[PDB]
This record gives sequence, structure tokens and C-alpha cells, in this order.
Amino acid sequence: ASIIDTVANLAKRRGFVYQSGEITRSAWDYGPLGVELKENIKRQWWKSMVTAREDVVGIDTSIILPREVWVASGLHRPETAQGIFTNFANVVTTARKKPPFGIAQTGKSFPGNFIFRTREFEQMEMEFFVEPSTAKEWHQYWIDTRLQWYVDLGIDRDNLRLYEHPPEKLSHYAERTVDIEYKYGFAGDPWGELEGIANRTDFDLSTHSKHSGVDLSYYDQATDTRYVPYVIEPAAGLTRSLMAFLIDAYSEDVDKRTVLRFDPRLAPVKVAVLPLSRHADLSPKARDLAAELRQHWNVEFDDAGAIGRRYRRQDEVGTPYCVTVDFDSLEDNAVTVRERDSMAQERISIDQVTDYLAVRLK
Amino acid sequence: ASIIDTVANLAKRRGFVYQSGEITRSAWDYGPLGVELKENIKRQWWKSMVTAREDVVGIDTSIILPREVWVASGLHRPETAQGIFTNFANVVTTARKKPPFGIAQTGKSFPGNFIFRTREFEQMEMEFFVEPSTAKEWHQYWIDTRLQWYVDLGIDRDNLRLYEHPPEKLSHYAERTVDIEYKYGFAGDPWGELEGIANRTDFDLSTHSKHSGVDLSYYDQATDTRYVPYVIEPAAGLTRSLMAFLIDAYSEDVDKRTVLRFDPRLAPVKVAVLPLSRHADLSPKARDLAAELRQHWNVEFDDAGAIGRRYRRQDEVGTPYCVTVDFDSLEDNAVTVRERDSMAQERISIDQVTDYLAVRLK
Ligand SMILES: Nc1ncnc2c1ncn2[C@@H]1O[C@H](COP(=O)(O)O)[C@@H](O)[C@H]1O
Ligand SMILES: Nc1ncnc2c1ncn2[C@@H]1O[C@H](COP(=O)(O)O)[C@@H](O)[C@H]1O
Ligand SMILES: [Mg+2]
Ligand SMILES: [Mg+2]
Repeated sequence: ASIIDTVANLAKRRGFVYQSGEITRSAWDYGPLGVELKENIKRQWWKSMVTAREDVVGIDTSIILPREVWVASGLHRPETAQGIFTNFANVVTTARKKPPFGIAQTGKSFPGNFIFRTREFEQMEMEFFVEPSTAKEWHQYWIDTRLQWYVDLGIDRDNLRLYEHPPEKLSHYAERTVDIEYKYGFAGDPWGELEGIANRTDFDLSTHSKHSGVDLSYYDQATDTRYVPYVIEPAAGLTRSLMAFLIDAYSEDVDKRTVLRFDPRLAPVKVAVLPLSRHADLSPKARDLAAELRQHWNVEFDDAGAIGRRYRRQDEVGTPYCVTVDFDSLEDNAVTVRERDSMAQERISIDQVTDYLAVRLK
Repeated sequence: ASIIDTVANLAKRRGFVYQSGEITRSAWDYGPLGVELKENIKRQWWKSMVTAREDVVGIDTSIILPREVWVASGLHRPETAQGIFTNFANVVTTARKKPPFGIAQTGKSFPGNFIFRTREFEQMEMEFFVEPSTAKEWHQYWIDTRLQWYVDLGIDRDNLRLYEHPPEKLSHYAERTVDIEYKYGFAGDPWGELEGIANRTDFDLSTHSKHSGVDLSYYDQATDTRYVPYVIEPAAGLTRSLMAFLIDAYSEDVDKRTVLRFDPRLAPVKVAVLPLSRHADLSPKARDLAAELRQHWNVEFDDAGAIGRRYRRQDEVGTPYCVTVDFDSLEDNAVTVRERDSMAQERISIDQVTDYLAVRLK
């Protein structure tokens, strides 16, 4: 069985995903784990792009926009970029930004290969407006940065690549386009697109200024000049990003153990509290610690079955850490922290546990 | 001018909101500040409902669901609840949950009063399934809890109220319904709905089990019994929640100062770094500190104009704290922290600033 089918079956079994209305079929709902993973991915993207950057701001435009907007690109989005292009001047005005600077957005746009190609999906797109003569430079920068982003979130570099669009497959408005591709594992060609980084020149603002009559050019006072900025567009797939991170984290460990090697910042469940048994003495302290940890992270409490099977489930979903409360805990007031990948166990005082986990959960 | 019009004008001026495609009109895009505020509200709701609760899990269902789903409630959502009702059993299975327990979701569903009534909006809904004989109890609980939630995020209690639906205005499937209403400030009746907490009995699961043929009843082993759980539905408006928080935070301060008294956890911009002047010596250290803070929170750097006007803008948008870097900072290596509401200023060492802010930013 292909890796893709295996990962999809695992996702369905552990509630990462459910067939949308099990009772299109390419429409998928995200179960608890799936929702948490998707949100973690979105938050990391937003933090790397918006909150961490002085030159990039955020925006959230309506799915249903005026019909003339898409005539330019009582009847009434296939992408999230046109809202950004239309609110360019509004952002320049309120946020007090000048090129080079970015406007970032995430949102839903409207088959097979599991969730690779779905009718309803979510995109994470940024429009970086720059003075034309720097576009190329900036383009490379982003091409690099975006790529490393995935690596920085745990994707094996060897499963990522850059595909340069040849002049024939380049759009008339696109001067250069470099797509990040991931080795999903499809039949035939196993590589697929994940995020497209395009140099759209000044086509978008020019077109919207012509069709709207509003001058969307920027005026640089430093030089007393006026120009239509060039646009660098990193457009990443949220559904495809989740698919890629999930696929890459999958691993089978002589003994065999299934484990999702999620980067901590992306795991749906950060910590699992596991009383050695259902004993009346262990469970209360365990639930107390679990409540303390829920004050910070999404936690799971499981007192069911042997400790080994519970460890197996928590690794199967990629939980970074497990906290075991044994009978010695009732005496020394310490718990056993088990790190997912290495399975290394270390006994630490309960009143420090949180900090011990914080540093490690990034 | 009504408070509502004033707040809307302020929102448009400072980039909380833009008229969707300025170039329906009741469709609104969220500018940078607006996006950050909306996301903060969503995150607090999710933390209070999902991550902090052992008995509540999350889910994210597709906007476009099978047509029979809405026949029960190639042509193809007005609410986000039907996905939850359809995935009840899937969640019981993957998450290993038993009544009483909740399934929470947030998502877009599809005029005037600014953003109070918009065609495309976002809801935050939770379905709490419980053994029937406890519904009433639980209902009250949630009715209380939800209410306090708003108060805990800074809304003056006196602008919130509970409206009991009389038997005539109760739906056939609803046994009791208590709507939280906020004093928005409309013409005529200034109160409007904000979140509805309904007791839907076992209508939803019964209807979906009849129309789908799949038995969605729960089996309690502790008693060896089988029953259709009763549903408690807190359904809050994300657009209306933002409108309410924004309206309530607005204040005019003898001298007059406009200020948004946002709870820290909801302010779009948590901190503003303000060099006393554009001097070449102050700006570098200021940008260094600003980068350090962007590692944690959304920050704004403003070296434009007099320090007073910059303080005025940062209060006008509700920024909790301002960090001023003066020439003495170059000597003592300390900065002046100005707390929004009180305007109290305290000089603190730079290498501690972050912690000083952390404790206060909750
Ligand atoms: N049908 C789809 N399902 C899931 N993700 C998609 C789909 N179409 C596009 N994407 C993602 O959205 C990104 C930007 O789309 P585009 O602007 O059309 O290149 C792509 O690089 C994909 O990661
Ligand atoms: N047209 C709308 N615009 C903005 N928010 C809405 C709209 N309709 C409903 N809501 C919010 O969604 C919540 C749940 O909707 P409902 O399930 O229809 O009662 C309401 O309590 C409102 O806060
Ligand atoms: Mg920023
Ligand atoms: Mg939870």
C-alpha cells in the first residue's frame, strides 16, 4: 500500500479527518486532532510572516467579493489575493507602510488524492509590494525563506524541491515562478506542488487601477517619484501543508512502532497525562496536573489500558511528551516525563513539570 | 451621532475594517487591527471552551455539506452545527468521549447596522451532549459560564443581559432558550443578540439518525442503557462578538482622550515601541527591542511625529503598553513603559522589559 493510503487510513482512524458527512467524498472534515494540527500550522505561518515581521501586515477579506473584481482577474473566491490587491491603498494608509512591505491573509477558497485536491480548501497567501528594480532580489529571498520555513517545522529537506517554471509555462503577467514541491508519494510522479512563489510584476495593481479607476500606484517621497510596485506572491496550501507535514512526520521504527515525528509546535496534543493505573489515589493528582497543563497547552488524559498501549497511541498521533504518575509519585511528588521519539524517560518534580515542558514545547 | 456610527468611523479610520471592495456594502473586510482582534477573540473562545476543558473537543467541518443534511435541518451552510451533529459518533469513537461532553467549532456561515447583520459571517458554536435528566442543570451552567466569559474579557457587566425566550417564541424542538444580549446602541431598541444558549433536547440526533439511518444514540456501560443525548448549544457571533468588545472598550476621557479599553488578551497591538525622536542613536536600539518583542507579540514601531500624538494613536487603537526609548536609555539601558488606561509611566531595565510585559499581557 502506498504511503499516502496508509497515512490517510491512520488519519481517519485517530480522528485527524472524517469524510465530510460520512452519512463529493473529496470533501473532508477535520477531527479534533486535525483541527488542532491545522490551527498550529496556520499560527506558525502567521507568526513567521506577520507578527515577526515589521514590513508585513495582515488582512481578512470576504469570500464573496464584487463581480467586477473577478472580471478583472445579482450573481456572485477562487483565490484570496484580489482582496489584498483591492485593499493595497487602504493598508498603505492605515498601517503607514511603504514598499518593500507585505500584506498577508489566510482564508477559504473554492478531485481525489485524499485532501491534495479538494473543492473547498484554505490558502495562506502574502503579497509583497516592492519597488520594481528590487523584485528579483526580493523574489529569491522569499523563495529561500518560504522553503526553509518548512524545514524549520520538521520537514526533511530531501523531500522538498524547487521547480522553476520555464518561459512557456509562465503566465503573461509572471516574469519568474518557482514552486516548492513535496514528495507526497503519488502514483507515477510522486512530487506535488505545495507553495507557489511568483513574480507578478506590476500586473495586478495596474489591472485593478484600470478596472476600478483608482490609482493604486505608490509615491515615494524620498525620491519624489511615483510607480506601480511589483508584487512577490508566496501562496501556500493549508490543506496541502497539513498533508505534507503529516506525511513527512510518519515513521515506522527489532520492533516496529508507528510514530508521527511532529515538530512540537505542530503536534495536536502537546502532552498526555497517564496514571499508571486507574487507581483511586493516582487519578486525582493526575487530573490536577492535567488541569494545570490545560492552562497552557492542549492535553489528553488517558487512564485506559496498559501504560504501554497508551504510550503507543500517544506516539501514533505524535504527542511530544507523556507524563506518567505512578505510586512513587504519591511519595516523592515527581512524575516521569517520556519524550516521544527517543522514548527517554526522566523523573522530574511536579511543581517544575510545566517549565520543563515549556522550554521543550517551543 | 450614535455611539455605533462613531465606533464604525473610528474602525474605518484606523484600519480595523474596510468596506469590502471599496472600489453589498454590508460586506466588510478586516484590516490589520481588525484581523488581529478577531483572531484574539477566536483564540480566547477556543481556549476557554476546548483546550481548557477535558470534556470538550474541537472539529472543523466543510462549509458545503451534503444536501440531505440541510433537508433534515448537483446543487449544494447557514450554521456550523449540522457538521457537529453528523460527526457525533466519529468523535465519540476517536476522542473516546462520553456524555456529558462537548464538540466545539468555529467557521464561516452564509443587511446593515454596520457588521451586526452581514451576509457572510463567522460563528463559534459548541454542542454539549448530556444524559437527558441533567440537561436543565447543564443548561444553567453554560448560560452562566458563557455570560461570565464576556465579562472576563473586559465587557462591563451592565451592558449585558439575559433574555428568556417565552414559550411562544420557543421552537418546537427547543425546551428553553436564553439569549445573551449586549447594549450595542441601536436606534429604538439599543439591545441586540450576541450569543444564544439553547436546550435542543434530543431533536438533532434523532432527526439525523432518522434521515441517515445511522443510530447516533449513546450507550452507557456504567448503567447498561441506551439513550439519545440532549444537546446544549452555545452559539456565539464572532462578528457580533468583535462588534460588542469594540463598542464596550470605547471611551472618551479637563481634557478629552479617545481610548479603547481592550482587555490585553484582545488588543490587536500588544506593545508599541516609540523612540523619543527619529535620532540616529535611538532608532537602532528601538528596532532591536521591537524585534525581540515581535518574537512573542504583535508590535508596532512608530518614530513619526511628537511622542504625544503617537501615544494618542496607540491609545486610540487600545494598545496596552508603550515602550519609550529616550536618550537616558542610551546611558542607563532602561526604557519607559506607559500603561494605556492610567497613562502611568515606569522606567524598567530593557533586559527585563519582556517579562515585565508578559505578566501584564496575560
Ligand atoms: N484544490 C486544492 N486543494 C488543496 N490545496 C490547494 C488546491 N488548489 C491549490 N491549493 C494550494 O493553494 C496554493 C496556491 O494556489 P494557486 O494560487 O492556485 O497556486 C497551492 O500552492 C496549493 O498548495
Ligand atoms: N447576519 C449575521 N451577522 C453577524 N452575526 C450573526 C448573524 N446572524 C447570526 N449571527 C451570530 O451568530 C449567533 C448564532 O446564530 P443562530 O444560530 O442563528 O442563533 C448569533 O447569536 C449571532 O451572534
Ligand atoms: Mg507585524
Ligand atoms: Mg480539550
